[PDB]
Amino acid sequence: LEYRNWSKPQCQITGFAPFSKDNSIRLSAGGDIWVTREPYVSCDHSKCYQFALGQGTTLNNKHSNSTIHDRTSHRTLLMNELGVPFHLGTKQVCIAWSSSSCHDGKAWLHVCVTGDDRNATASFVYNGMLVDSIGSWSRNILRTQESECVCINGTCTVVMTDGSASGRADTRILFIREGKIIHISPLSGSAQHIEECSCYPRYPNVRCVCRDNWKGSNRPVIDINMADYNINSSYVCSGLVGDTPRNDDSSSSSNCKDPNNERGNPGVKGWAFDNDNDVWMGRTISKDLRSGYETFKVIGGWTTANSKSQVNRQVIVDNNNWSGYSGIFSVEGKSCVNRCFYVELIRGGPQETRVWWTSNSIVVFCGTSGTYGTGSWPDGANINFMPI
Amino acid sequence: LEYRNWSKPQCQITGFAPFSKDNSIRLSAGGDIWVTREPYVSCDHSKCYQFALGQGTTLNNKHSNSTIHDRTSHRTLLMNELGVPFHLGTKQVCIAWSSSSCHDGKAWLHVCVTGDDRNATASFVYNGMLVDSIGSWSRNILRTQESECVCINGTCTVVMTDGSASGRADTRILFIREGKIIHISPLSGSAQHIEECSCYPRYPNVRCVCRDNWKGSNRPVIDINMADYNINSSYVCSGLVGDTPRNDDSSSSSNCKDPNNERGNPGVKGWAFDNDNDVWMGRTISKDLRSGYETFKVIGGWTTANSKSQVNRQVIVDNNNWSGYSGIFSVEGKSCVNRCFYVELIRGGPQETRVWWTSNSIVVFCGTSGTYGTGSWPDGANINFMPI
Amino acid sequence: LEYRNWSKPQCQITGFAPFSKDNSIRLSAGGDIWVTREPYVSCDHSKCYQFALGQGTTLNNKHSNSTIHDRTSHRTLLMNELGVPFHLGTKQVCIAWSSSSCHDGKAWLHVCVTGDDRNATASFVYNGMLVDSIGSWSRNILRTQESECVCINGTCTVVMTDGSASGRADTRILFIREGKIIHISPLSGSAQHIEECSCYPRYPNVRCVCRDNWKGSNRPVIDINMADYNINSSYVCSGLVGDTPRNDDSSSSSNCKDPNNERGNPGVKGWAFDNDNDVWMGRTISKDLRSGYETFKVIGGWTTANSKSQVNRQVIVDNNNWSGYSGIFSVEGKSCVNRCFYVELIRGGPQETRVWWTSNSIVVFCGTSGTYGTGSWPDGANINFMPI
Amino acid sequence: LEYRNWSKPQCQITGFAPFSKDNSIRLSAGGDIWVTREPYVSCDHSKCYQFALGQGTTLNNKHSNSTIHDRTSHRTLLMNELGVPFHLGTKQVCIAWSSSSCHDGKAWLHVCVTGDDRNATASFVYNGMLVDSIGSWSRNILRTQESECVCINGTCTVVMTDGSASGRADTRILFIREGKIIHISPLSGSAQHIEECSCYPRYPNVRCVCRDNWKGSNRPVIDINMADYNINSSYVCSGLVGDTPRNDDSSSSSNCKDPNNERGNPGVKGWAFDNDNDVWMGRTISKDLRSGYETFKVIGGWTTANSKSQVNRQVIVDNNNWSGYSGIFSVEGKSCVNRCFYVELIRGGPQETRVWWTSNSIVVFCGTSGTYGTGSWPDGANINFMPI
Ligand SMILES: *[C@@H]1O[C@H](CO)[C@@H](O[C@@H]2O[C@H](CO)[C@@H](O[C@@H]3O[C@H](CO[C@H]4O[C@H](CO)[C@@H](O)[C@H](O)[C@@H]4O)[C@@H](O)[C@H](O[C@H]4O[C@H](CO)[C@@H](O)[C@H](O)[C@@H]4O[C@H]4O[C@H](CO)[C@@H](O)[C@H](O)[C@@H]4O)[C@@H]3O)[C@H](O)[C@H]2NC(C)=O)[C@H](O)[C@H]1NC(C)=O
Ligand SMILES: *[C@@H]1O[C@H](CO)[C@@H](O[C@@H]2O[C@H](CO)[C@@H](O[C@@H]3O[C@H](CO[C@H]4O[C@H](CO)[C@@H](O)[C@H](O)[C@@H]4O)[C@@H](O)[C@H](O[C@H]4O[C@H](CO)[C@@H](O)[C@H](O)[C@@H]4O[C@H]4O[C@H](CO)[C@@H](O)[C@H](O)[C@@H]4O)[C@@H]3O)[C@H](O)[C@H]2NC(C)=O)[C@H](O)[C@H]1NC(C)=O
Ligand SMILES: *[C@@H]1O[C@H](CO)[C@@H](O[C@@H]2O[C@H](CO)[C@@H](O[C@@H]3O[C@H](CO[C@H]4O[C@H](CO)[C@@H](O)[C@H](O)[C@@H]4O)[C@@H](O)[C@H](O[C@H]4O[C@H](CO)[C@@H](O)[C@H](O)[C@@H]4O[C@H]4O[C@H](CO)[C@@H](O)[C@H](O)[C@@H]4O)[C@@H]3O)[C@H](O)[C@H]2NC(C)=O)[C@H](O)[C@H]1NC(C)=O
Ligand SMILES: *[C@@H]1O[C@H](CO)[C@@H](O[C@@H]2O[C@H](CO)[C@@H](O[C@@H]3O[C@H](CO[C@H]4O[C@H](CO)[C@@H](O)[C@H](O)[C@@H]4O)[C@@H](O)[C@H](O[C@H]4O[C@H](CO)[C@@H](O)[C@H](O)[C@@H]4O[C@H]4O[C@H](CO)[C@@H](O)[C@H](O)[C@@H]4O)[C@@H]3O)[C@H](O)[C@H]2NC(C)=O)[C@H](O)[C@H]1NC(C)=O
Ligand SMILES: *[C@@H]1O[C@H](CO)[C@@H](O[C@@H]2O[C@H](CO)[C@@H](O)[C@H](O)[C@H]2NC(C)=O)[C@H](O)[C@H]1NC(C)=O
Ligand SMILES: *[C@@H]1O[C@H](CO)[C@@H](O[C@@H]2O[C@H](CO)[C@@H](O)[C@H](O)[C@H]2NC(C)=O)[C@H](O)[C@H]1NC(C)=O
Ligand SMILES: *[C@@H]1O[C@H](CO)[C@@H](O[C@@H]2O[C@H](CO)[C@@H](O)[C@H](O)[C@H]2NC(C)=O)[C@H](O)[C@H]1NC(C)=O
Ligand SMILES: *[C@@H]1O[C@H](CO)[C@@H](O[C@@H]2O[C@H](CO)[C@@H](O)[C@H](O)[C@H]2NC(C)=O)[C@H](O)[C@H]1NC(C)=O
Ligand SMILES: *[C@@H]1O[C@H](CO)[C@@H](O)[C@H](O)[C@H]1NC(C)=O
Ligand SMILES: *[C@@H]1O[C@H](CO)[C@@H](O)[C@H](O)[C@H]1NC(C)=O
Ligand SMILES: *[C@@H]1O[C@H](CO)[C@@H](O)[C@H](O)[C@H]1NC(C)=O
Ligand SMILES: *[C@@H]1O[C@H](CO)[C@@H](O)[C@H](O)[C@H]1NC(C)=O
Ligand SMILES: [Ca+2]
Ligand SMILES: [Ca+2]
Ligand SMILES: [Ca+2]
Ligand SMILES: [Ca+2]
Repeated sequence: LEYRNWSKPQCQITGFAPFSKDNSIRLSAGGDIWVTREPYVSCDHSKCYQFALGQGTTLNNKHSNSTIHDRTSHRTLLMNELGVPFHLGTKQVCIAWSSSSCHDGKAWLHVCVTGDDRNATASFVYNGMLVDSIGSWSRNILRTQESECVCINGTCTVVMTDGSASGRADTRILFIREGKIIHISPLSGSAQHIEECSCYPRYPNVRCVCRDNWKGSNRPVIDINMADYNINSSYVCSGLVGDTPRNDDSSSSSNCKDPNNERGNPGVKGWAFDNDNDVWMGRTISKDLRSGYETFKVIGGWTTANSKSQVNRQVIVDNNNWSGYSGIFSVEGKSCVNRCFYVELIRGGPQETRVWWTSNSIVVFCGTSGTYGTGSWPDGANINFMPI
Repeated sequence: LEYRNWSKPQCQITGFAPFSKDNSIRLSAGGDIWVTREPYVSCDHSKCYQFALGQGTTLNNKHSNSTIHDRTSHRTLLMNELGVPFHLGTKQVCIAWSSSSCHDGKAWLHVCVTGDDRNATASFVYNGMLVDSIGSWSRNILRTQESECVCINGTCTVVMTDGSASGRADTRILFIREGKIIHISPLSGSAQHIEECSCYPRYPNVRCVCRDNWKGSNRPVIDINMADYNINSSYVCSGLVGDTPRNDDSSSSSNCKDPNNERGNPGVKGWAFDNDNDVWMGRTISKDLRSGYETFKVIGGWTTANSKSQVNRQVIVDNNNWSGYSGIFSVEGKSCVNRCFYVELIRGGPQETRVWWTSNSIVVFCGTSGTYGTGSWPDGANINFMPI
Repeated sequence: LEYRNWSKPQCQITGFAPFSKDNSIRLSAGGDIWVTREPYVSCDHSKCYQFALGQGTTLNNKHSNSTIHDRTSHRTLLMNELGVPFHLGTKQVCIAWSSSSCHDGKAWLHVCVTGDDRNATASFVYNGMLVDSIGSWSRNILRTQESECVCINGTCTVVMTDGSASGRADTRILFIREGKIIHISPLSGSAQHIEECSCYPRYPNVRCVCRDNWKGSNRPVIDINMADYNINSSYVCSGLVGDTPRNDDSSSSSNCKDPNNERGNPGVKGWAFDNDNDVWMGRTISKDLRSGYETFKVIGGWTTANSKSQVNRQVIVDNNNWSGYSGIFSVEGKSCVNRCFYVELIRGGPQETRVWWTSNSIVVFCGTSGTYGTGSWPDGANINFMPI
Repeated sequence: LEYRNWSKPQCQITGFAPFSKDNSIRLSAGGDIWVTREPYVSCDHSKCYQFALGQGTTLNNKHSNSTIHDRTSHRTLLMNELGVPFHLGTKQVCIAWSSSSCHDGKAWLHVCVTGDDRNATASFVYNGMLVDSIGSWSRNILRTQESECVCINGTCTVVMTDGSASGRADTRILFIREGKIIHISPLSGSAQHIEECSCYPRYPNVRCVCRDNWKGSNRPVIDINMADYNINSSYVCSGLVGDTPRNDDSSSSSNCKDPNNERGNPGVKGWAFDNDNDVWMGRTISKDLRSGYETFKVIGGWTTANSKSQVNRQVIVDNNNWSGYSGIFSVEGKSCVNRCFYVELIRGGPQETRVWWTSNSIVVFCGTSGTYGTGSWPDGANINFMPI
């Protein structure tokens, strides 16, 4: 077995093609299925897995009530092959109310954060063993990506934050080999607030697009130099911004450098990635709520501030249906590294109060250099058919 | 690992022997089992899998209602080892309301079609990665085999149609290596309408027997030359025709060349295969409805128009029980390539209106050169014992 | 991978030690568990599997009613790792209302009989492929061991019967290589009626102890010469006889040669094996009903007619609890071939009429050359706690 | 494959980090989950498994009643990957109302004890085969560790007791190679009563910390010399004692040598391990009941009698929540052997009489040389949401 280097060029993409869907909520009305949120996808070579933070209960179960307390000690990181819904045979890989996982080519790394808000612990589990742990540096919800980390030549990087969700916080970028923390770099550069980073390999380095929960409806970007541990940061240039909430398209802005001070707080986990001067990005359709999901390319959107010329739009979820978090993962093909993304389809609270629980299903799409059509792939459950 | 070539002669067959049965509907009355239709079987060397298009729900689940809308965004391709019913641990391999899968000797290819009727996407998933995609060329339900594709020396072929279900359409034959489309040949020859092809290796080439939904109750045949991408087509010679609906045996015909204009529309997915001048074929027992299932050999049925001398008949399902789609798969033994087939046993709508759902079980038989007796292997559920 | 030869001496045994128990019926009152009967155990090297004939339904399911019609087309052979109860993820390996399985060192052989009573088919499935089939030779319930077959150097032998259950029938011994029947020897010697053989390797040959359903409460024995296909047969010498029904111990007999004409019909599947002049054997405790289960050694019981001096008795199931079929399997250890046995614990019909179904759990014991104590390991379900 | 030697130094530990949690009881309110008690953890290299003694039933099942009869013939040893709750697909590895398991680097050893209290049998299952068995030597509940055994260079050791739970008994230490007992050493030294040992590798030997159920609330220690089979024994020096019941911290004692005669009977399974002159240990928070769980290091606690200076305390379960048994397991990392522990979280009888059953969930922590914070990780079920 060999370490992944991801040393191929990024695939050409013309858009995205449907890849996977788990139908979790529909199934939960006639089967024992885990209550989850904050899902993601990561792959051991070409074999892809779905992950989520469990609420320590199934859906048709009185313990499903009030999974709006985001951090309890019952929460565990679930891991199944992609497309296998979270049934009762699902492995709980670690104790976690925040996580990130990734495979280095030889084994799985899981970063799992649990415990008290003011004094949390992160456990680093590598090839099934507990190798390292760190306590909270700012005593205010030590927390991480909720999507895949990335490893290059045996070194894995993960972004973590500790401190305020609505003011300056303390973000650090960890470098980890075989589960062991070998270096920690504080955040540097012009990003002013970092949450829930969606990271990808850009060989020899890593790049992340995150969520600013303080002043920005434009998404921050982090560049992680794997050879010297140097961090820089800025904001995606596109004037079509990726966060929710945000201004409408005619009055949204980004200068590439600073938070835009437009509906800055709070936010939603999301992603984008560069292709030369252009950016491919997803976002909720609604500017206000986590409703709908669309992807498009912004011409000049990576290098020209305030660019708003989109092309290759695709609806992933129509705006009559609920979305949620979204994130990037990468898959190395024969000749190029592809980019894929998942969308969390949140059902139940706070937007659907008939039920008392909150859970999600997923839909997943991957980059394509071929052709495609149109559609919409929402959760599909009828809230009136659900146990409450 | 090496590519399959299937370069052995076809096995001698005297008829078929019982191979597999999943009892899906019986179990659905006391267990959480997927609602499915359009099943098939395909094997990774000798290890055989059952596939179907899920309806995004289990049977005992209010979401089971009205799975007569054949194409929704909840539909996913399920894949289990043959004989493992579609329980909640079943992997949803792709998003699909039409599919075909096959193993090239090194990995699995899935062809998955989803999205809007007028602008569908097909995704090509190979070894678990999205490698290619194509959009609809005629904007009218891009669709494929609902049974296994076939690969020879690393090149896989699949038949797809886009356009009218009851008039001339646009059928193309794709050639795919490691998930990538390398060539596309339009249909050519005298077949006038193609649906739901049942294809098999006939080394060095592939042969398919399909469904004509327009003018033919005789089944069209497609020959796919793997070395030069040349396509020819015609109709099975046998005067005992394989489609449903059809004329009764005394007044059914086929000239080997054209649709017979006997009860031409619609049809049912089915199969047949050649042995020298004779044809082995299945069909529903009823000429009108998808009831019963029988197999037999027609002497001269491959090369002599209107031949009606059958022999070696076997009842698979008696005519008091529901059948459905059927298809071919091939299995390479020590010395010869065998032919096998599955029958979809459809329960619920439209023929059984007590329930509101529609789902299926399967029975599976393989060619034998030994001896055998008689029986009937229907679904076996009692519709009055089912949740509605 | 290499063929099993089983070419080590039989282990010394002082009795048997507890090995496995599945608790199937207890679990069926709070879980979806298959209705089964006729279980057995066979091992791929040291990895052991449990097998049974399913009734095409779970227990808490209205289709569980009247599983006293022993042969229907819903019956399939289930196969799980030993100790894994028959949950909804269980693989249905073939269509079968009678079976035998065995592993040749390279792959699994399953012999599966289904279809009409008067014209049944047996399918021979090897490494997951249908390799051969035979039809009924006497048109009266072609049927087989319901326990493991045995393979030596790539040749597997299985005993089958076709004809009367209460008069002379036609028993044949099949020799099968890679799923293909290569020879068939009619039964020969003094056994007069053969059912449900429990067979084991006695290198270079195989030996079986069966059930006589016609005139014998003594068990018949079959010796199968693997080098020349020669069959001989006789009866276990022990005057403590192994069938049920039988005379009480003071008035039971066997002359080693003929059926004893004591309560000859019907019978129960069982086992015994030789150790020099002595026999180790199990049997129901009750002489009349399938209640209780005991093992013991009979001194001179292999070679001296009417020997009744037992020693090393063990209760497996006390006589207040239901038993059922029992059978032998063998496991090769470091230095010797061990003998093990399972007992079917039948619950529900005809002895427990509160429920309408009939199903079983299992208990399993293996030979030991160490020491042991006492106990009783019955099914343990409370019939009043079961769905009906 | 090679035998484990565990020949690396013990890892530095600063405390423990969260590792695993199964949420068994919460899930049992909305899913079919095994009723268990006496869980433990053991790992095949870095791949960790959870084990427990099943009660032959799921929780939502009328058979769940009165699982306070600790030893019945329905009890089996369950084995799943760590973090996979005991769902209906769980394998029952042996028949057991007391057990110990361990992996020698090549295969799994299970020590399983079942049968009558006065004449029990222990079965020794290695690589899936029954290799040996021993009967009861004192005819009074032959019994063992309820946590992992330990193997060095192919020889596995396990501690067993037979005789009184409240007076002198007969404890022996078995040495087993490939499932075969090769030596048995009686207990020797100053420990006066041994139950439920928690053992770990201390290369080239093994060390155990057990439960004294007779006169001691200090925990006995056993040292097992693997080269010469020599046994010595004593008591953990710490004046902060590990058993429950016990005196409060101001009046608890231990002289390193004898039972302390402080609330000597009964006890709870627990663990401790040495680091030079200091001891790391867990215990219930309550001195009286199996409530809460804490870990800490006692300075001089290994070598100085009555030392009470603790440091590095961690709450694992707060004192408002139920605990239970706890035990040690060891995991070899790149450079050192780590120590981990599990806590059984018992719900239902006798402390929670609303329900009629008794079952448990688990939480699991591993040693760390990094940093960490605080929290509490109790079972988390609401007893009023459970079926009774
Ligand atoms: C079957 O399926 C295919 C594949 O999904 C689908 O084709 C895709 O259609 C969409 C929608 O038309 C295309 O995406 C749009 O692209 C245009 C720009 O492309 C054109 O113009 C530039 C010149 O600048 C050329 O280079 C280029 O080659 C094209 O001529 C964007 O302008 C679109 O964005 C606007 O419209 C969206 C709604 O469609 C809005 O959501 C978005 O916010 C934008 O609107 C805003 O800007 C407008 C001014 O531009 C303004 O008028 C609005 O009010 C608002 O302020 C969008 O990105 C996509 O590229 C097609 N993909 C491919 C590969 O061809 C087919 O349409 C479909 N078939 C059928 C029958 O429907
Ligand atoms: C135990 O199980 C075995 C194996 O399943 C079973 O044997 C099989 O029996 C069937 C039924 O008889 C056989 O299949 C039939 O074969 C005949 C042709 O074979 C004869 O004639 C030709 C001469 O041309 C010889 O070469 C040959 O050797 C035979 O002598 C077909 O004619 C049959 O088809 C007709 O009958 C079917 C009903 O059985 C109809 O469904 C079908 O539509 C055909 O009827 C039509 O054609 C007739 C004119 O031919 C006309 O009269 C009718 O009205 C109608 O228009 C069928 O293919 C099969 O080959 C046997 N298989 C083997 C391997 O031997 C046993 O019968 C069974 N045992 C018992 C006791 O039942
Ligand atoms: C803890 O657990 C152990 C292991 O399970 C257990 O030891 C086992 O006990 C049983 C029961 O005693 C033993 O099995 C019996 O063996 C005797 C023969 O052995 C003795 O005699 C011969 C001389 O011929 C010596 O060679 C030998 O070494 C012994 O001295 C059998 O006679 C027994 O069978 C009769 O009794 C059974 C009931 O126990 C009946 O079911 C059976 O039908 C037999 O009864 C019939 O025959 C009798 C005449 O023999 C007649 O009187 C009756 O009415 C009837 O017609 C049985 O096979 C076994 O060997 C022991 N195993 C070992 C390894 O030692 C301990 O007993 C147990 N501890 C406690 C406290 O109970
Ligand atoms: C975020 O999370 C971290 C990591 O969990 C946590 O830090 C940990 O705090 C605990 C609690 O303070 C520490 O454990 C205690 O250690 C002291 C000893 O350490 C001091 O003293 C010695 C000098 O001997 C120095 O070597 C050392 O460096 C320290 O200065 C123990 O005394 C503690 O035990 C007592 O208190 C416990 C309650 O906390 C009682 O349960 C226990 O029974 C002991 O009390 C008894 O003894 C007392 C006499 O000593 C007596 O007064 C009492 O009445 C009673 O009889 C305990 O072991 C631990 O080491 C810290 N860990 C690390 C790695 O730093 C943070 O506190 C947390 N953050 C926040 C904001 O809370
Ligand atoms: C679950 O959670 C909430 C909080 O406990 C419950 O909502 C309360 O229900 C009670 C009793 O019906 C009311 O008196 C309160 O006014 C409700 N509180 C709130 C904040 O709305 C809810 O009832 C529970 N749901 C279920 C299904 O058990
Ligand atoms: C499933 O779907 C169909 C369509 O929604 C429902 O059938 C209707 O039921 C209503 C209310 O009982 C009737 O008034 C309509 O006449 C029915 N429509 C048709 C087209 O027959 C059906 O009721 C739903 N079934 C279940 C079990 O919910
Ligand atoms: C299942 O099987 C048997 C046969 O159908 C049923 O027994 C009959 O029940 C009916 C209606 O209650 C009675 O009138 C008959 O006298 C019964 N027949 C016999 C042969 O006893 C039984 O009721 C069915 N059981 C269930 C639970 O559905
Ligand atoms: C579970 O087991 C116990 C013992 O059988 C049962 O407790 C008894 O219940 C009966 C009937 O309600 C009472 O009259 C007795 O006084 C109870 N006995 C004791 C010792 O308390 C209990 O009822 C059974 N529980 C269930 C749910 O069936
Ligand atoms: C990968 O890391 C190794 C080990 O430190 C180093 O020697 C090697 O140069 C690296 N490979 C690349 C492609 O940078
Ligand atoms: C299989 O394809 C390879 C690679 O292109 C080719 O060189 C070879 O000739 C082919 N084999 C056969 C049997 O046609
Ligand atoms: C096993 O069978 C082979 C192949 O036919 C034969 O040559 C060989 O002698 C046999 N081995 C034994 C031990 O009989
Ligand atoms: C392990 O056991 C082997 C086989 O008996 C022995 O020869 C060898 O010396 C042992 N290794 C160690 C490290 O003691
Ligand atoms: Ca924001
Ligand atoms: Ca037609
Ligand atoms: Ca008999
Ligand atoms: Ca004590």
